[PDB]
Amino acid sequence: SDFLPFSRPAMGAEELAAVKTVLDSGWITTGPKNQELEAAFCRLTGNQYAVAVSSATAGMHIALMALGIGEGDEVITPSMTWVSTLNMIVLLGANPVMVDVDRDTLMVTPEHIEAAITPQTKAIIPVHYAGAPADLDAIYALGERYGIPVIEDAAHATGTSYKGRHIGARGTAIFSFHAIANITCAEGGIVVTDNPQFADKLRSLKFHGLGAEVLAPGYKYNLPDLNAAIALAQLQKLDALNARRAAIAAQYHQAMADLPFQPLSLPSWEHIHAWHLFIIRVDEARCGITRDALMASLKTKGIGTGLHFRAAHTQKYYRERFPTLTLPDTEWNSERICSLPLFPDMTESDFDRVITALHQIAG
Amino acid sequence: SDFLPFSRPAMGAEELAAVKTVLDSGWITTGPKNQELEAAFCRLTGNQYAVAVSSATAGMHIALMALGIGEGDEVITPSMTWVSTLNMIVLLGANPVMVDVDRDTLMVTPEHIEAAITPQTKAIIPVHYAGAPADLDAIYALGERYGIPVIEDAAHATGTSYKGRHIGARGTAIFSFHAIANITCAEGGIVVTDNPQFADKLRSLKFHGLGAEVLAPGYKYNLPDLNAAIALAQLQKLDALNARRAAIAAQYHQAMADLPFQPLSLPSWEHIHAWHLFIIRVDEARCGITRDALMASLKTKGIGTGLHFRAAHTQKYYRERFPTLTLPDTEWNSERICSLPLFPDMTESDFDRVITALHQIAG
Ligand SMILES: Cc1ncc(COP(=O)(O)O)c(CN[C@H]2CO[C@H](OP(=O)(O)OP(=O)(O)OC[C@H]3O[C@@H](n4ccc(=O)[nH]c4=O)[C@H](O)[C@@H]3O)[C@H](O)[C@H]2O)c1O
Ligand SMILES: Cc1ncc(COP(=O)(O)O)c(CN[C@H]2CO[C@H](OP(=O)(O)OP(=O)(O)OC[C@H]3O[C@@H](n4ccc(=O)[nH]c4=O)[C@H](O)[C@@H]3O)[C@H](O)[C@H]2O)c1O
Repeated sequence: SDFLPFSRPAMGAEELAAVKTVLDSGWITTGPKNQELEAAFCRLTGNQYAVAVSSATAGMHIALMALGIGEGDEVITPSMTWVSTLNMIVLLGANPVMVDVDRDTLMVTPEHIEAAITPQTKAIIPVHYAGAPADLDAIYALGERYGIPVIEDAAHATGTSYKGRHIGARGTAIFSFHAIANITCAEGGIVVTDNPQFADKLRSLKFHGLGAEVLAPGYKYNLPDLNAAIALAQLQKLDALNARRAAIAAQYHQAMADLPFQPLSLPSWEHIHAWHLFIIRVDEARCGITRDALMASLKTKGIGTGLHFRAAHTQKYYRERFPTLTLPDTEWNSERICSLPLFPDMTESDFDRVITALHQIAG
Repeated sequence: SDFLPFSRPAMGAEELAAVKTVLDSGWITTGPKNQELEAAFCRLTGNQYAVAVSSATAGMHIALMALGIGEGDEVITPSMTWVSTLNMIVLLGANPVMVDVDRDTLMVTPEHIEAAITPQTKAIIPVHYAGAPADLDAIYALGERYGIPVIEDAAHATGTSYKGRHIGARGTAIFSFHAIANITCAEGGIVVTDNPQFADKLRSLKFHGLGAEVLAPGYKYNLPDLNAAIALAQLQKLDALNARRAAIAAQYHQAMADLPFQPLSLPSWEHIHAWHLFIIRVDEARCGITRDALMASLKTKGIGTGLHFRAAHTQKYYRERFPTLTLPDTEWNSERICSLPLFPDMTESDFDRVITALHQIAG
């Protein structure tokens, strides 16, 4: 059979149609479809303002930039995340303060966050990992208590809910429209916020810092209507798309009961899982093989897998900048985690092909 | 009749088809179509390496970043240009050194460049204005003599030639795939260079600074294959598309002989005009009306126009940062220039509608 990648975008007739209307219109860059997408995300989350951007990385950049973060400022973040967050902190001239995460949910804890707080802390950046939400009640309380803004990394959390409310409903959250995200337009993102002054700054910084004329220099991070229209078509399918992911995640849960591999633990609080990823831990002790070996073997069997992620602080630049930094739970998982196939268009043929491969390598 | 904008993208069946193959493929982000586009631009220009990016602004950012430009460093650039170049210089922490341009070609002169050179100069950034090339022989000589890298702003110059050779054939040039550019994919750009070490740095800085792992923090500026495929379809039509622009520019030249308005002067050297814009000067003295009045009147007649550009140093942030800065030729034109309709799909009905409007407001 053909290669089974660990993810595929759910592109259909709606996506192609959306593009066609934009191309035929002549207005292919930022315009009406961007306004519609922003208005739509406000309706999805329950928030008041939304700013569409070229990527969630870009969203993180202008979000932190809008806060005036720079020299001498600290930003608390997990090491277990995508390198984008760490890079934007550094490139702004600020100091990344990496903290550890829960050993089984891979989510940053209020404990580890609070212990790292200093008068130089200008932001706390939690990650709604794999689609599951973090402990926002506790983390928000830390923010209001110490007076530190909270910028939520919701790159995995489109459709995620935390204690009855959508992620992005309150505060500030940054979603991703990357190829493998729940909804996609190849590359894109959106910042949702409740602060009108903050939103105006984002809107400015994403487009040359114009109002027109330059008021304060900004970057070019605007999302074309070409892509926005695709993200809109996807957003209409969101509940359906996530339902498929959820259904498949359930089937994984069953098969894993008779497998040595350890899926992530669900958060203890009320939530709705967007199921962007299905991560398993591969401990050589109880599995008989290393995670690297498993990924190489699955590949031989024509099955793709992901690595989300190898901790940022174990990568070259951050190894050399923070030699002393130790994060045991982060490091433990980082050496053992990998992402199994999970995408809306995945079939039972595809699913059973994975489990058959997993039993074959185990034993 | 309907509104006649001053530009429209030439979207056809090829563009829609290109998108469809990408969507159907499942690989919608950076991939094969990006490689093809880079290889194609190398074939167009005659250069050896090309790096596709999310925008020409983004290209300018990583280009200057790759040079190590930062605190204390100066960058010579015209004020008569798009605010993007000035913003990227500043946001890097470097100092923009704005210099004047030729009164009739709006191109930066070797004279003004050389006079502003100092041991802090780390880059010279000429602009191939409106599609016409700058005096590269002189400017390159300045670069090699003083040991200053030259980064060419070719946002208007896709298809432009200078003394028998394509723009981008040598050194470093940054092209734009913006909506109104000669070729477009809504938003996009590409850096073409002859330096292999330099190109590797760009390739890294446009994608998180990865090789993988982070070697040195970078931004997210990668172009999706979705858009790259559109840029490829356009690139195949380039000569045809520019021929239409050129043909229309010829018709403007005729009508302007019997009009008080002053088109830009052509460069004195051998060249091929890409004709991205057709700019005219509107001097209240010999025209009877101001440029602002003309644009407002043409709009009433359902005819759109452009302003490329109001000098960067007359915009708020740069007014306050450089109060003493005076650039007479830049300022003179900046108050009098505007861009008339010019796009491949423009008809004779559209053209004659402009000239009829121009004679009506003159007299
Ligand atoms: C010298 C130089 N250096 C760097 C850059 C930046 O490159 P980059 O942009 O790739 O990063 C540029 C690019 N600048 C261009 C891009 O940004 C600006 O363009 P813009 O914001 O759009 O607005 P306009 O000029 O006035 O054109 C808009 C019109 O156009 C019509 N229109 C507009 C959009 C659309 O989708 N369809 C359409 O018909 C439509 O008719 C619309 O009215 C500049 O004016 C343009 O000149 C540059 O000229
Ligand atoms: C917590 C957090 N914060 C911020 C961000 C950044 O957001 P932003 O990206 O919007 O700026 C992210 C996003 N990170 C994602 C984007 O970048 C990385 O993705 P990636 O570079 O692609 O590679 P992979 O993960 O391994 O997936 C690739 C696979 O996927 C398959 N594939 C790939 C492309 C495609 O077009 N089609 C396809 O089937 C195809 O099967 C391919 O093999 C991360 O791993 C992804 O997790 C994040 O997770």
